[PDB]
Amino acid sequence: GSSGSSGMSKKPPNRPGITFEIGARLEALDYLQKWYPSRIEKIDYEEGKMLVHFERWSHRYDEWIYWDSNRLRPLERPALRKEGLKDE
Repeated sequence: GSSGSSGMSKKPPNRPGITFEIGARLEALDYLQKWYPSRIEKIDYEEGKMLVHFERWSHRYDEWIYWDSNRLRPLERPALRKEGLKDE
């Protein structure tokens, strides 16, 4: 076996997709092992927990999820300055 999470685990390590930030849009793995969209309301670098909000749950349901839990995935990336978004 091999354990890491030593290189300043706190900060977001080399992750091609997910990015721990304020307002960032990503997905989180709920206790139901289900995948759903979410955002980062706040981030605690002193503790290591970030306030993430879930969309699924109709009623604005937010809960702090350790950014070092490794239970989040890189949600579909947006459109980079899409060419001529509209037509009209």
